[PDB]
Amino acid sequence: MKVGQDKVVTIRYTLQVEGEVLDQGELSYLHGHRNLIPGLEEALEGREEGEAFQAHVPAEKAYGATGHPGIIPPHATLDFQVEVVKVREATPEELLHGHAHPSG
Ligand SMILES: C=CC[C@@H]1/C=C(\C)C[C@H](C)C[C@H](OC)[C@H]2O[C@@](O)(C(=O)C(=O)N3CCCC[C@H]3C(=O)O[C@H](/C(C)=C/[C@@H]3CC[C@@H](O)[C@H](OC)C3)[C@H](C)[C@@H](O)CC1=O)[C@H](C)C[C@@H]2OC
Ligand SMILES: [Cl-]
Ligand SMILES: [Zn+2]
Ligand SMILES: [Zn+2]
Repeated sequence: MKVGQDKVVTIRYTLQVEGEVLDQGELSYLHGHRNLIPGLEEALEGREEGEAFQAHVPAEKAYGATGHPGIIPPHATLDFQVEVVKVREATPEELLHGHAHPSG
């Protein structure tokens, strides 16, 4: 099923800024509830389970002028390599809380 509003989505990601890897990992989030930076949620819209893609997110849709000191510099364009690992419906409590819960 496709990534979209009220889906719980699991992604693997690599983050680069100016060709340097800053982070890599995996996470699950509830889509459409401001869990992620808006630029990456936009790029995730309608993606299929199993789909791999790249997203280049301008600072205005990420960490902006401030960045995130210690990780993301000011005015950084974020280059993401993403794999959509899993997509499922959110449970009632996930929807109430506005976040993802583990499955086990
Ligand atoms: C206690 C809470 C910690 C909780 C941490 C986790 C679940 C672990 C999760 C793997 C995050 C990583 O931890 C190793 C690490 O991922 C980064 O390195 C990174 O690659 C990144 O940019 N990602 C992660 C991959 C999805 C896109 C983006 C994101 O949207 O991330 C989201 C994010 C930071 C959004 C902010 C929220 C504040 C807004 O103001 C700001 O708006 C400008 C946008 C993350 C997922 C939050 O939803 C949840 C958290 O924060 C950040 C550079 C710093 C972040 O560590 C903190
Ligand atoms: Cl979440
Ligand atoms: Zn919702
Ligand atoms: Zn909860």
